[PDB]
Amino acid sequence: DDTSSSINFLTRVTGIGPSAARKLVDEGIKTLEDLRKNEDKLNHHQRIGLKYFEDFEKRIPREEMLQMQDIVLNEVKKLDPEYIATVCGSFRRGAESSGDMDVLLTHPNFTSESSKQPKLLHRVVEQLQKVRFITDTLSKGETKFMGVCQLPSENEYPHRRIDIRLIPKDQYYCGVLYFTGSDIFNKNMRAHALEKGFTINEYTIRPLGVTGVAGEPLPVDSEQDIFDYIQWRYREPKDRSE
Ligand SMILES: [Mn+2]
Repeated sequence: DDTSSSINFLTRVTGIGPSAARKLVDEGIKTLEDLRKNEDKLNHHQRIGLKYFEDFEKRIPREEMLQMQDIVLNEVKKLDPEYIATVCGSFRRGAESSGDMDVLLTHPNFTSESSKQPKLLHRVVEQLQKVRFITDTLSKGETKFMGVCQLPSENEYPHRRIDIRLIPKDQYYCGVLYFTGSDIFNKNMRAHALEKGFTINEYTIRPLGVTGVAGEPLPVDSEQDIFDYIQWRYREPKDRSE
C-alpha cells in the first residue's frame, strides 16, 4: 500500500536494504526527514547514503568522469608506478554519462597467492583523501573500498560514489573485462568460450575436459589474451554492447 510505498522509498538509500528497510518501518521510520531525526539507528554506511541521497541520484557526465579518471590515475602513479589502475564500467565502454566510479587496481607484488596486502589498497585511498578527492567512506575492506568523492571545486560538484577493488595481478584482466561488461557481452563471450572448450569467470579462464567439470587457469597478461584463447578477434571496449 501507500506504506509499502515507504519500504520502497527507504530502500532508495545506499545502505538501506529490505530487511534493513523493513525494521525501520516497524520503528515508525518512513519518510526521509524521519531518517534525519534518526541517524542513531543507522549504520555508518546508511548514514552516508542518507547524507548524500540527492547527489547520489545524479548521473556522472563523461566530462566529469574524465577528470575523475585523471586524478585517480595520476595519484596512483606518484605512489608507485608499478601500480595498475583501470576505470571500468560503461564509461570504459565510451558511455556518455555514468552512474559511479569503478576503479580496478593491481600490483605485481600482489597475487592470488599472497592474499593479504591491505596496505596496498589503503595507501591509495589515503593518498586520495589527502588530495581531497575521496570525501567519505561507506565501507572499507582489505580488498575493496566503497566511498564518496568529489571534483575539486574552484569556486560545486556533486558527490559521487566510487569504488576500488584490489585484484591479484594474475586475475586482473579477467577482471577488467568482467567489470567492463556489458552483461550481454559477457554472457555471449562466456557462451562462445564454452564452445571453444573454455570456462570463463571474472577471475580466470580455464580449459574444460571430459564430463565437463574441469580447469587450471591460463595465464593472462592482458584482455587480448582472453580473446586469443578463444580465438575471437579482439573487441575494443566500445564494440562491447553485445
Ligand atoms: Mn560500482
